[PDB]
Amino acid sequence: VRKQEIIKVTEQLIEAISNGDFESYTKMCDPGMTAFEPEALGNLVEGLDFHRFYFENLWSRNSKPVHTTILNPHIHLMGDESACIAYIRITQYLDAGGIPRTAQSEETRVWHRRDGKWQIVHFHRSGAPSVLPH
Amino acid sequence: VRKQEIIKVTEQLIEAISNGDFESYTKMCDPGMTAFEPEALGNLVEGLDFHRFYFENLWSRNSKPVHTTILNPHIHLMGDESACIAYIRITQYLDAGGIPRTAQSEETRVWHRRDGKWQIVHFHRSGAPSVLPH
Amino acid sequence: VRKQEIIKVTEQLIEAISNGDFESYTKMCDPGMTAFEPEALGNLVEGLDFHRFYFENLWSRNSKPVHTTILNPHIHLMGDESACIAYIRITQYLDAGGIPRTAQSEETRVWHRRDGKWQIVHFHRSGAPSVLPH
Amino acid sequence: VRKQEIIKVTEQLIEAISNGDFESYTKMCDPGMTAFEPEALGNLVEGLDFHRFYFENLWSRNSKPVHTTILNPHIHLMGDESACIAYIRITQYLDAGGIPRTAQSEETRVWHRRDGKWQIVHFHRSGAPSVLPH
Amino acid sequence: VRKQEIIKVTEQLIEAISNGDFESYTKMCDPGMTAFEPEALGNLVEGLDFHRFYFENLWSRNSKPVHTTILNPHIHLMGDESACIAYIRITQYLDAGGIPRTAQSEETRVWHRRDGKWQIVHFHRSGAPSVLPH
Amino acid sequence: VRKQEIIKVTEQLIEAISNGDFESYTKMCDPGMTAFEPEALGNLVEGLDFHRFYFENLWSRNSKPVHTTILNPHIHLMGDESACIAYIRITQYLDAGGIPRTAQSEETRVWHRRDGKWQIVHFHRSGAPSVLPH
Amino acid sequence: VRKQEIIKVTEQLIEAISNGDFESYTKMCDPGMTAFEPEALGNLVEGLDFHRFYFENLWSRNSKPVHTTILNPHIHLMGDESACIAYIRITQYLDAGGIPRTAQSEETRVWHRRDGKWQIVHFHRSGAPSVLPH
Amino acid sequence: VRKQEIIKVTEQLIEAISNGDFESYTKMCDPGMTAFEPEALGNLVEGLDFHRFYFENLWSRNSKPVHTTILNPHIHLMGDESACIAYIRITQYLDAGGIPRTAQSEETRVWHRRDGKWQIVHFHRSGAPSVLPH
Amino acid sequence: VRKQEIIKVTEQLIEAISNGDFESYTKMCDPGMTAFEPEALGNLVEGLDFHRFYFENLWSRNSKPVHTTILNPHIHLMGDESACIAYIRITQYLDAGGIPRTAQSEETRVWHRRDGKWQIVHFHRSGAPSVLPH
Amino acid sequence: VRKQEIIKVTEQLIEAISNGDFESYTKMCDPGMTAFEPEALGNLVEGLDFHRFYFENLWSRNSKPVHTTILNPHIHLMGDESACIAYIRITQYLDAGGIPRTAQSEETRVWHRRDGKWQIVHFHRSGAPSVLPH
Amino acid sequence: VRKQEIIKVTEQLIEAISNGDFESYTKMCDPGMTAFEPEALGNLVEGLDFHRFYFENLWSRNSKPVHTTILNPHIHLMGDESACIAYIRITQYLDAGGIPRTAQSEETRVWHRRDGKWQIVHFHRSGAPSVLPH
Amino acid sequence: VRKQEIIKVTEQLIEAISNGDFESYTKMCDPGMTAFEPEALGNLVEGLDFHRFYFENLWSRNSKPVHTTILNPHIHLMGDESACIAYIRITQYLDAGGIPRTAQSEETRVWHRRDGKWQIVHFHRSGAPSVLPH
Amino acid sequence: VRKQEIIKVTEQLIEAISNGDFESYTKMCDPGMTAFEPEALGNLVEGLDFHRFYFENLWSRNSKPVHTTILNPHIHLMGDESACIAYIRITQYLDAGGIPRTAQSEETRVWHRRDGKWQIVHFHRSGAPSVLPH
Amino acid sequence: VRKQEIIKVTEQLIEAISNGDFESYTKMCDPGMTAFEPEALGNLVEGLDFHRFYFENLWSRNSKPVHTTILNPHIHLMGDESACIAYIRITQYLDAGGIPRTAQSEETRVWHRRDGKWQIVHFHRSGAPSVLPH
Repeated sequence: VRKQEIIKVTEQLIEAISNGDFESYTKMCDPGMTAFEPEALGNLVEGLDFHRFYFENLWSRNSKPVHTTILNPHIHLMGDESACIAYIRITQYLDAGGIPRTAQSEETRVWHRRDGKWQIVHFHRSGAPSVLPH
Repeated sequence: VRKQEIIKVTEQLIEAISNGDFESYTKMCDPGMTAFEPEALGNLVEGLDFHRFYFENLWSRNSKPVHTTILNPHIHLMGDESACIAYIRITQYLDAGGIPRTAQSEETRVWHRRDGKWQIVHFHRSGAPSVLPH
Repeated sequence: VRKQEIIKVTEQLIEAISNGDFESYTKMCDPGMTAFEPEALGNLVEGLDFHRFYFENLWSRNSKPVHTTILNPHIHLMGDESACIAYIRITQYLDAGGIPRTAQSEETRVWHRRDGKWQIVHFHRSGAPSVLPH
Repeated sequence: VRKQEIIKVTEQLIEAISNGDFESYTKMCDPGMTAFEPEALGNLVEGLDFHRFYFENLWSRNSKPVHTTILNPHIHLMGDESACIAYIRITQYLDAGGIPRTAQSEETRVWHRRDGKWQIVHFHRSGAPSVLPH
Repeated sequence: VRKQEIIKVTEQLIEAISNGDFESYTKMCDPGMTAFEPEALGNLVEGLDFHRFYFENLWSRNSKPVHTTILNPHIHLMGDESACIAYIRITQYLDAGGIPRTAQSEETRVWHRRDGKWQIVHFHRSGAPSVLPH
Repeated sequence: VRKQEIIKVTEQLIEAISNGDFESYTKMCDPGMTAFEPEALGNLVEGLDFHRFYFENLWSRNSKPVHTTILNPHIHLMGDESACIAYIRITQYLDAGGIPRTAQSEETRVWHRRDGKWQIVHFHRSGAPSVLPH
Repeated sequence: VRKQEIIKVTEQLIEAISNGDFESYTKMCDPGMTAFEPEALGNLVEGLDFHRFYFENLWSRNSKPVHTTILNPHIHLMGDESACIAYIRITQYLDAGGIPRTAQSEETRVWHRRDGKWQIVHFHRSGAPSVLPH
Repeated sequence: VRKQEIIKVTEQLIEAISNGDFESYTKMCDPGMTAFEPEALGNLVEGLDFHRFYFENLWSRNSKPVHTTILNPHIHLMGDESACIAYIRITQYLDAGGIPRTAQSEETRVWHRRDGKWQIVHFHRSGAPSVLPH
Repeated sequence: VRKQEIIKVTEQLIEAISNGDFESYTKMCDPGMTAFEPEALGNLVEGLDFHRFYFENLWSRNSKPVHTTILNPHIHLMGDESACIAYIRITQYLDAGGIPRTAQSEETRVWHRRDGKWQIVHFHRSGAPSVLPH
Repeated sequence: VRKQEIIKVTEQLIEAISNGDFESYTKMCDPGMTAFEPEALGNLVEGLDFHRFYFENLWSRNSKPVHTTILNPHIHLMGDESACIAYIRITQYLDAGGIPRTAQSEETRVWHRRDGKWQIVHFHRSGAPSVLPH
Repeated sequence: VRKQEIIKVTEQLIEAISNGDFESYTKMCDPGMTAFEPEALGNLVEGLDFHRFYFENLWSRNSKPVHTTILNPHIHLMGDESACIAYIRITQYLDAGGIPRTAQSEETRVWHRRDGKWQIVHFHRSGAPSVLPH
Repeated sequence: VRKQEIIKVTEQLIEAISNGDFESYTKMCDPGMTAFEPEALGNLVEGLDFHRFYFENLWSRNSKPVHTTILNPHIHLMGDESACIAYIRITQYLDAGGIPRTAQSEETRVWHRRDGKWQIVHFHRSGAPSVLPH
Repeated sequence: VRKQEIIKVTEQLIEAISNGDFESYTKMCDPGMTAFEPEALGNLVEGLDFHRFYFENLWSRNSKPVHTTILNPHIHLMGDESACIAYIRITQYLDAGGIPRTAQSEETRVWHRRDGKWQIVHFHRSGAPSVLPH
Repeated sequence: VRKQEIIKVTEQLIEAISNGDFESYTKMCDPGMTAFEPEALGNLVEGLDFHRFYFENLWSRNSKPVHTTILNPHIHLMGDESACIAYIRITQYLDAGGIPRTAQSEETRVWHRRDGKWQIVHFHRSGAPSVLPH
């Protein structure tokens, strides 16, 4: 039972990023959230304003065909408040010539249930950048 | 107070890996532990036998000078059972010519307190491989 | 006799992919079907939605001249329910300049007769990508 | 229950190849077995004499440290006689300088139970060659 | 005397290919004819449908200036039914800029007299592709 | 029946070349035999003295492990006197470091039965040189 | 308390440069200010006229989207008159194709409180040039 | 007068580093000292243990000929407690072949007079690494 | 005296080729004439139809400025019927941009006086192709 | 009949060069003989002293295995005194590692019968240098 | 006092070159003036006509934004008639895309006071050419 | 005195070439004049028709700005009839983009006074081609 | 007369550097002497201690054959106290293999007669480094 | 008659250089002789001391096999005192591996008969350096 709720909230977050829905994304993140990812050049960023730039300059503007597969999700439940999920992410997208391409990333998300709502406190991404290559 | 215990157990684990102490490392890991790192080629590994190969073929054999700095540790406490730590790791080492070199990695470790003992349930590494370049 | 039916259903499937007929392709695949191929970046995919992207963005749209040769089909029959076919596939196609090109792949398909109908349960491709190079 | 027997016989075969035990390997293969793999240059080979060359010139001679991980095995059972297994294979080995390296392959094996004994009738490999790179 | 008839029928076939006359080419080939050539990627093709693609997409459409020289034809007569011819082929053609170019191939053709008519049963080409380079 | 004799005499010839047995090779060739192959630089050679150089400087001297596979032999019988065989040839050999390698060639041989004995009148090779690469 | 005023005046200066406000920048700099940065080719520049060129030819003209993050500011207070700040600077900007990019620099600023107003007496920059790459 | 004391203590520190005198270097640094330099990979380091590695593995061991020139020192005095110095540094050294080479760096040092003794609170280096290139 | 007639007829032939006068060129060549030159790819051509292609596709069409110098002609007279001439040829021409270029070739021509008229029986060219480079 | 004498004297000359027999070579050349070949850098040489250097520094010293094939000799007879021969030359030789190699050249020789003896008055070579590549 | 007059006349000359004022430049140069600079290809030029070409083809025509900094001028006074000045020159300019660039040169000027007027008798430039790179 | 006349006639000749005045150039050259220069590909040319091509296709057509400097002329007088001059030549010219460029050549001219008029009998050029590079 | 004394003292200085005679070099330099040269990386050095390193590590140790030519010395005399000399310098030397090499530099030296003795106050070098290349 | 004496004295000089006979070379040169050649880097040298370095470090020491051909000497006689010779020079030599090589240069020599003896007043060389390449 309880592992399916961590998959559900993770798929909802990946959908909100894909739509460019920064309002829904802001409800799902902790305000003190930290991140490691390729765009931050090896630094640990904190809060949502680093991410807001990609929403305002890509995700809110973009309307191209994109598809995401979550492969082999492994979930750790750590009492009733706390969870971790690790998965491989495959992205299919059309390039600047309109040709299909595939990208892979490795992703970790750490979730805490605050006031009865699940929120991300940390995430780590490796492999392909979130800004897709052309 | 409680954030210092997560720093302590993380430094003890980094020391056990550096010494090649697979017995102490086995006490600090959960048997169901998962990992993402450069040596696994983008796959999620599970359990300790993938790591045992680097202990038996490098860390247990090695006696060269190496130094580690943990930069900017950020810690999330998620109730009394559960914690996450994220940091930048700098490694100083001598190359095959005896010349000093520096490497950087980005690291996340997820800790759960099981039967009163802290253990790693998941980790994620990016940047430099653990097998240092020459 | 029975080896010719495995050749027949394999040629019908290659024709449905070539036409972009995702409805006919969906009748010939098991819903739990797995695949290895160049577009999946070394991962094992499951179900039909990874493939649906190439139907919707290429095969359903495409009208260029293409020809396929099946070379040296070897067939194993494993009782009355189960079969395997292995072959070399040659594809002739026109490039973006309108010049003829040739590509080669190596293909395995595993068939099970469910409710009296043959369906693919697994496939593996090597060599040329299915998205043809220009 | 029955999926564990396909994992067992697959691990026993990978062990016999790793030991250079061509006698045990010959008991586990069908005499009419076919294969696709990187060493055959894109051709379909048949019978055991192509493989005998790597046993006699490497596997029977070799004594270096090597470790294998089978990741995410997916199994199809197709009546009581017939089975297919698909997995990712990770190999850890020491290079010519004595440094640890990792390789990945994608593997399919098709099994038939003949006279009460499981035997391979076909296999397909992609990614890293079986002769490990240095 | 009899060697001149093998030269005659060989020059008539090279003319029919050059004109894009697939009807005349089909009269001169055996329906079971095999071939080795650069376009088949190192495979042995059988029958006429692999060749039909180059007639329909180039030879039937093309009207550029092209000239062919047969150099040093050597002929073996093997009773009254059977003959082999081996020669060097030089092709002069205009490139995409309208500049003259030269290409060389090495060619073997095996002829059998069936029902009083000479037909090709096998051919082998090396050197320049039949689709001329630009 | 009669196709097996063309396979037999072809395997005996490949064995005589592999042993460096120029006496047995001279019995199997016509004295007027012609050839196309990579070592002749695109020229048609005639008689046995071009080949004698590789017997005297390699095949008669060599004792390294080598294995040959004949893949997919296609045979044309052209009355009772005359035959043609076409096949793919795979060669496994050890390099100068003692590492296994694989090479591929495409081969045609034309046979005539003179005084009741089969002899080669022409041959054509493509792909890998007969002098194996290191 | 007092470290927050050094962060405030540093963020105000970074804002004035980003706006192209050379009048506000001139109020915040000492007239005898020195600098090390990538644009000065390894030389120590003095006064404001070297910087005036980038205001007049870029910052006063530019209206593209740009965002700045100050990471890990460390501050030394050296009596009541004098302060030093060191930080990592991340810049997000759109390239000439309109694609998001990230740059990193390392920055030191030395502040003196003259007539009750904080002013920069020296600065040093490393990493990315201030003129952003495209 | 007072600018000459900042030159004096800066030359004494450069001499202590050149000798490998970590005891004298430890007297001249603040225990909370921060640094930016090429060996730290773009990170801000704090305290003396990162630097101790180059003393123990190079400067304490080294006895080769080296010469240093300080070019164009500019000094800011900021009350009686606090000073900043900026200069270009030229290093002459013999390479691994015994040939003279030259390197350049740009350096800033921030000094505070604590308990009547001048100590470094921050430093920033650019250009050549401190570990000299060969 | 007699050496000047071999120079005369050689200059007349070079003029006829330069004009694209295939009728005059056909009067000066023997019908059985052989040639070695760069366009024939290392083969010996015979008769005039290989050369006719360059007359019909370049020399008859071309009207650009071209100049030829014959340097150091050496002549052998071999009785009253037979002569050989060897010379260096310099060609000045305008490229596709209208810029002057120079090319060099080495040329041999063998002349026989048949029915009182001098005709070329063989020629050999080296260096620059006759189709000038751009 | 008479064409066989031009082949004979040409094979005798190629043998004398291969042996390093400069005395026999001097009997077969005219003292006024001219040559074009790769070693003369595009110049026309005259007399025997340019060639004497390769006899004295290679051909007289050399004892390695070498074999020569004359392919497709074409001969022009020009009265009773004068002849020309043109052929392709294939050379088989062992390299510095002892591995067989092949080279090709194109050759013309002009012969005059002086005092009843055939002598070379001119020669022209193209393709491979006479000093064989390693 | 007297060093400021050498700075003044040097800045006036750099201004006259920047304006393309060849009349003012001619008043400031000796008619026998010599120069070393990158445009003269390592030669010593004499008089003003080599320089006149850059005035007439660039400096008199140019109207782009350019800025010059003189860094660290060192002056030698050698009696009342004679002076030398040495400095580093930084040039800021816009490229062909309108992007700011920086160049560095090293400059020496030798001045003599003739009839009460300072004039250049020699100059030497190194580093960046005077014709700025794009 | 007499050395100035050799400079005068040399400058007049360089002017006539620069103007494209082939009539004046023809008065200043001996009809038997020889030359070495980069355009002749290492050959010695004789007479004026090789040079006429550059007059007719460049110098007579050209109107771009060009300037020539003669550096360090050394003159040998060899009785009253004969002189030699050697100098370095610098050419300033505008490229195809309108940017100033510089070229260098080394030049020798040999003069003979025939019927009271100085004429060139030989010249030699090295370095830059006379056809200026773009 | 007076120009020969500037040549004399310049040749004596070049000799003292070539011998490694730092005592004689110190007598000929002003203690406040400045320099521009390739070894100083584009900086202006002052005094003799930068140069002392090349005396102590090369010139005092070296005994290889070296020869220097001064080409085209131009001298300006600026009253009775002051002189400037400009020349091209050619250096011939043996490389690490013992092969002759040539290098070129452009040099300026400024001389002042202090207390009746000529001394260098400034020098500038371009082209080849003083540390000769191998 | 008189042209043969210029060939004689030119061959004697080439022999004296080849022997390393600097005494004989000094008798044949004018003391004021000038030269252009590849070793002088595009400068005009004067007198014999530049050349003395190659005699003392190569020609006097060397004993390897070398051969020289003078091709196509053209001679101008300019009264009874003065002559010019121009020729192509071919050099055959053994490389560092003992393999024959060929080099080409273009050479001009200007001769004056002083006190009844011919002496070189100027020479110019192009193409291959005199120090032969390996």
